[PDB]
Amino acid sequence: CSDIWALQGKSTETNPLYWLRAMDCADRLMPAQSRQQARQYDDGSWQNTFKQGILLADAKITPYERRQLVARIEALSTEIPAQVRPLYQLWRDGQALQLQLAEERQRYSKLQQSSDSELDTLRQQHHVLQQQLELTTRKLENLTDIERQLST
Amino acid sequence: CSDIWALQGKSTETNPLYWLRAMDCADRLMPAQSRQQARQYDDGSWQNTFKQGILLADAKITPYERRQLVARIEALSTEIPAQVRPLYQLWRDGQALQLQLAEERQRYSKLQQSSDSELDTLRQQHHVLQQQLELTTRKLENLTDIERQLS
Repeated sequence: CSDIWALQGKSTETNPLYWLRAMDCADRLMPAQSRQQARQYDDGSWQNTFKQGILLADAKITPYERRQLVARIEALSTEIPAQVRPLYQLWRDGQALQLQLAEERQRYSKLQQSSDSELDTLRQQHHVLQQQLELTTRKLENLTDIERQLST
Repeated sequence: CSDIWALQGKSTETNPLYWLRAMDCADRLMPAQSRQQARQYDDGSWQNTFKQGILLADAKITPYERRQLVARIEALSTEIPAQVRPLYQLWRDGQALQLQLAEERQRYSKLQQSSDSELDTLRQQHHVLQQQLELTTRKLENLTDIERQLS
């Protein structure tokens, strides 16, 4: 399961059972191991690119880094063997859904942000107005009471 | 790409290539044709539950429908052959993520509602007060003017 990463050749590249074992092995690795193992596959081939994507997927990577990975492998979508495509597609879909999840997380916090600064601003003005109204009202009452008493 | 759903046996059910094909053959059916196939595999065995999952997954189902489909397959994870486990996990995770995206979509609409609700209520309460201050100021400016006439 450590020797699986070093396998190359057409009989491996085109082999869905190989990639499935890779994905399996990837999931047994701690984030730091994943990153270290991934550094060894820099050659820029689709095989290495795909391996990098598999290893780094659960390596506690930023939504930005993930978007970078997905982009690199999607650019070599034509290079993925016909036997592998269905497996690749399933994996790629998972990554796409995690990026959509990242967006929706960001989009939510943005709404939580702007709507809270709006509320805090308005409730600030409302308190200021509550105070302004009390003072003016009390003045009016006070003068009115004096003027009522004076005229009688 | 047909009768693939019919194929059963130990040889078949431990071949990730079979299930990987089933997933490829599920993505070629209309929701009606999927539901018809899905109805034929309802005995509650892991083979059947998994086939059902694969068939309904992309058969234009609702988040509610999925939140059920998800709970079923996650339960029979222990009966899945080791060879097939990584393929199942990958497929399960896809469904779980779709459910998570649905919950967040609803979460975003829940906050967009209650944020607009709070800001509408307070904006109205603020409007009522601004008017109240406008009326008070005038009544005050009346008494001011009257006493500052000497006529």
